[PDB]
Amino acid sequence: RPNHTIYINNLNEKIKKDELKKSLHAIFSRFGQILDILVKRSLKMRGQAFVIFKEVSSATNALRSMQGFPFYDKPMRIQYAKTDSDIIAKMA
RNA sequence: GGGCACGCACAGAGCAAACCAUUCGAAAGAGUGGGACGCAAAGCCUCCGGCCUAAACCAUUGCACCUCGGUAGGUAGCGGGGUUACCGAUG
Ligand SMILES: Nc1nc2c(ncn2[C@@H]2O[C@@H]3COP(=O)(O)O[C@H]4[C@@H](O)[C@H](n5cnc6c(N)ncnc65)O[C@@H]4COP(=O)(O)O[C@H]3[C@H]2O)c(=O)[nH]1
Ligand SMILES: [Mg+2]
Repeated sequence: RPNHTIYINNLNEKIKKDELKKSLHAIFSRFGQILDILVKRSLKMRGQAFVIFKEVSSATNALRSMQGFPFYDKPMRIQYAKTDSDIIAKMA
């Protein structure tokens, strides 16, 4: 089920938080405007990220194009987030 | 680690449609060389089904109008099955 937020994993856990945020942005921006990028590095949130897109269409094109895309020597696995981000919920 | 499955990849490799040249073949087809349409077994095997050939050999003087003898050879890149094998996001 499509969503404003794409959930990304199989990411490289050795990339610092800010750098990962930046690059994630820098190549997910082409698909539309990015509300936020929530990244981290704790134990269960390790190696993974949420890119929050302003409208859904942008998240679908993103997932479609860069599924399996190898990123910092690892192939990104992209699904839709199961839940709306607090940002998006908060707008409504 | 092995062995079973799986193909959305990832990371190394492989094969080769059409066309042309050439060889084998009655033919359909096959080999070799060039060459890439695609292929997760498009590696290998006719056991089953399909489709293609049908010259020579044997049977057959037979009244059809849906087609219909044996025999033989093909297609594994038409399936099913059998058998060998790489990768790992996975039951
Ligand atoms: N090593 C491996 N990789 C696999 C396998 N199955 C799937 N994959 C991966 O999924 C890709 C696509 O599989 P496919 O069955 O749809 O298309 C395959 C298939 O159609 C074909 N192909 C490539 N190598 C092949 C081969 N050796 N045998 C048969 N088909 C092959 O081209 C695609 C393979 O490209 P690929 O190597 O970049 O990517 C595979 C590969 O990364 C597999 O059984 N082994
Ligand atoms: Mg060749």
